[PDB]
Amino acid sequence: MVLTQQFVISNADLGRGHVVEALHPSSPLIALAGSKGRVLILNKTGKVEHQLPMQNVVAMEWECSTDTLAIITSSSSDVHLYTHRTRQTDTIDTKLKDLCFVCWSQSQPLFAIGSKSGQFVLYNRRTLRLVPVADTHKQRLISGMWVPAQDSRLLIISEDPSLSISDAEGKVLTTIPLPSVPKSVCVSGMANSPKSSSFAAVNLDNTLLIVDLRSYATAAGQFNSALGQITCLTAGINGEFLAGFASGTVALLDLAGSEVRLRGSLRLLKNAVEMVNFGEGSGVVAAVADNRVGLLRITEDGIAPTGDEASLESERGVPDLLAWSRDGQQLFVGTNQGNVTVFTLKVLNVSASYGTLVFSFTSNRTIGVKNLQDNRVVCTVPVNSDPAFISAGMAMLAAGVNNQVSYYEYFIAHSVFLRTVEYPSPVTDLKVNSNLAA
Repeated sequence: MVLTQQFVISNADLGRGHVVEALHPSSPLIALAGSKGRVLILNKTGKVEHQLPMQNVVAMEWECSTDTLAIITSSSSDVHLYTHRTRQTDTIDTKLKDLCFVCWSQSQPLFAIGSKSGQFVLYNRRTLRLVPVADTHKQRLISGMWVPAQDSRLLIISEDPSLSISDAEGKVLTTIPLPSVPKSVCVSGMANSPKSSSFAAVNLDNTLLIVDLRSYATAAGQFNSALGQITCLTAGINGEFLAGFASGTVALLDLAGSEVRLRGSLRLLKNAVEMVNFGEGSGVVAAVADNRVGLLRITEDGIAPTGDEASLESERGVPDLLAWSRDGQQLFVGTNQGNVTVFTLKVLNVSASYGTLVFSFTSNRTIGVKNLQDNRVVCTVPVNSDPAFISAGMAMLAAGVNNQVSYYEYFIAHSVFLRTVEYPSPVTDLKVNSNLAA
């Protein structure tokens, strides 16, 4: 790849302390917070429009629907809705101080307010209705994220092991005891499922549990003792789950009913992968361990070595937080001491078309051929560089930079490199069919 250094932002401009992330799915704006009582606001041009006095940052999140920003204080039960666009202030009283977390949902204006004492209330603003349901939580809430699907049901983990499922009115149907305390869980719903199939994943440390929310059927699955515990678990796109392991072998699982199958195990890395992060915008699983970052590519045959590793300087520190935005245009490295590193991933906005096929860059070096009828990628082609332009055709795809062009025969699902030519002048316009090229 090609690497450039733009700027170095010192922690002295931010201050020591933890930084709460807020991953905007679409807008490439990242919030930089400080522990010294000031927040640094920077746009793409590097201009600070305003400085705002606000201390005791707890948890921030975006809102894709209304673009409304909140402000929470650690000493007051009031929450202040601050909008930079409209400059209007509204105070909502939670009647309890030391709030745990406040989250916003991009689906509807339905935001959940929790408390460390376990008391939660529903504030229907449109109907001005208060729905209090007590004894639902007993201790401090930790974390919780809304599901980007039709099912707008939020699960929050706590230190006491218990499972509670309720409807929108908060009626407690039953309480399920757990063998061990859960650590982390991400739930993905299926909006386009015609029969609305839903399953729940429970991390019981030594055992992964699958719960059917429809039939209430549980199946016991035992893994080998040499496989080790599940270090981390995350959910991908369309039922894909990535589970970490202590043996250094990374594998992809598929829900085959009540039984699981092993396609193959290989010790790609001797050390165990600390964190496994799935990107919805590029399909790239990056392994960050100590001062090393490794990338992964999806192919039909299997797992092959990348052959490239990046050496990270230990003066800044060990990256202990990896995150990927939904659009997949920027690369992030976050630490709990305030050091945030941002890198630019310049995707090429050059596409081609041919009948029912759209040629678009699905990765940095891979062009996917989406089918308009099927609404899905049906083939891919690896390109050895980043072309200035691409030209479609039938059983042909050309990728050009400056005054040279490389060809790729393809069929629909294998793509074959053909040749590369260079021309005495820059290639202004290029068209191609299966046999000739203009």
